Amino acid sequence: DFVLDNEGNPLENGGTYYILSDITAFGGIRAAPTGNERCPLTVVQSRNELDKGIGTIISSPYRIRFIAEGHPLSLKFDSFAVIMLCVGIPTEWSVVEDLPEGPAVKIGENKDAMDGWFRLERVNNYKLVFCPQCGDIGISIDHDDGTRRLVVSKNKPLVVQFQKL
Repeated sequence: DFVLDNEGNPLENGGTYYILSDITAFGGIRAAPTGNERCPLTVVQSRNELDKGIGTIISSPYRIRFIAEGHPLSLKFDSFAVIMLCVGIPTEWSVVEDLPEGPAVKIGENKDAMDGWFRLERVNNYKLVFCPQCGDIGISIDHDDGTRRLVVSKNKPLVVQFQKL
């Protein structure tokens, strides 16, 4: 069926949505710098329930108007604040292979980036899944920095909702 936002309307191919958390405790998805990263290249889930995160442009290569489950997808952050040094980086979501935390979701320029598509499946909650050329996108917490990183994990998938911008 069609993926629906929290107002009961079908997701529009190319529209901008906030990816909110099922849990009333967490906020939306956004970017942050982790490790040796100077630019916010790591896709993370906000710890602040009042934080909606960055608007995400959701599109499918298919010539359809409304996004449906199983449709191959591309996720791209809308514009957000970055230091001058990071101006111009790609904001498309990518899954990067070789990494301690497992394949991780990152933005910016990546060589070790896997080829594939994201897909949505009903769980109005859904879970993100990645299919290389499919793993549930879940959360991996770094207890030192408290950061909640988006990684593909056979563990409990991250359950989300969409709010049209």
